[PDB]
Amino acid sequence: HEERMNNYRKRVGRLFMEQKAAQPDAVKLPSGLVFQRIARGSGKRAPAIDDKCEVHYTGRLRDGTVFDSSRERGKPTTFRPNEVIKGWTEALQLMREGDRWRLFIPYDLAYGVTGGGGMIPPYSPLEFDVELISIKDGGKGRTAEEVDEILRKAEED
Ligand SMILES: O=C(NCc1cccnc1)[C@H](Cc1ccc(F)cc1)NC(=O)[C@@H]1CCCCN1S(=O)(=O)Cc1ccc(F)cc1
Repeated sequence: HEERMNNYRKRVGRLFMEQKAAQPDAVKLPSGLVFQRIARGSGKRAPAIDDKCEVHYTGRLRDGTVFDSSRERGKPTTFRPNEVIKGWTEALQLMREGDRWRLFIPYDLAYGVTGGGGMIPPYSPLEFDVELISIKDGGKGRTAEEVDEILRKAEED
């Protein structure tokens, strides 16, 4: 039965997202995306919705299983914010070159009710660590001023 598995997946996944939101340096955005800043980069602009980004990353289920990783391919993968899941679209448009964040994405901002491919079941929250290596022809989105105001409103809740 997938319905019994989904009821379980819904409860423990909620607990997982509740745990990381309680971690000390974790930031919680109104959408539900929770992240932790690992490294602070020297970039000045964030990528726009259609900018190409050079990214090193690793994705984990909340039980520890890694389902994908760009380091075993060795070189960085190219993505656009308008090509990825919602949690990745929101995070990328707030990160500058050199930043390293750990993302905790609830299922409704990831692959949702259907799931993602083979190794990501329905109602699954996702854990990513993400490094933004560079942005093609420079970021054309948020400046450092726009980003800090979004974090300032977040920590104000
Ligand atoms: O799915 C995507 N866009 C379409 C879409 C669907 C639904 C909602 N919104 C958008 C993109 C682009 C992509 C498409 C097809 C691929 F084969 C690979 C990438 N992906 C991602 O957003 C995340 C983000 C981090 C990099 C890539 N992954 S990922 O690691 O989870 C992929 C993965 C999933 C399960 C695995 F077992 C292994 C790998």
